[PDB]
Amino acid sequence: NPPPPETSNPNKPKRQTNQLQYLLRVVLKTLWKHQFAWPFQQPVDAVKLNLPDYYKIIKTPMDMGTIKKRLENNYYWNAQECIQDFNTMFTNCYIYNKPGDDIVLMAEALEKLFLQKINELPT
Ligand SMILES: COc1ccc2c3c1Oc1ccc(OCc4ccccn4)cc1C=C3N(C)C2=O
Repeated sequence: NPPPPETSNPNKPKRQTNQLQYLLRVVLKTLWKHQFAWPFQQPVDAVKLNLPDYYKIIKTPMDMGTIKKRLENNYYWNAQECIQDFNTMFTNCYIYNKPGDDIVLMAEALEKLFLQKINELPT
């Protein structure tokens, strides 16, 4: 396994916005409870999961556990930066797998819910 993505970075400027607070309190914490959230709650453990090719294919890994800790640490400058991490997590799943795979069906459902929730953000 590679090191998991950073959740803090002292030379990166931090910020807290109403939209970033909403991304943690509403968007992430609601998605987290979905029946299909479990594969996305932690970095992929390629040793545990017997996926020795995972990080040969996926070069920008991302997961909701990382995103959660980034939000908690005020790691992001703005909501768009956090949204990009969700999108990277979903696209990684489509890249590493195949259409119709169980894990892909899960990501597709979570992505739809994610889009529903970010359609309207606080001002
Ligand atoms: C062949 O299996 C796959 C195949 C592809 C993918 C994955 C697979 O498997 C997982 C198994 C477990 C797991 O986590 C187990 C767990 C997590 C939380 C609570 C309880 N149990 C996460 C994943 C995440 C995956 N992602 C992102 C994939 O693209």
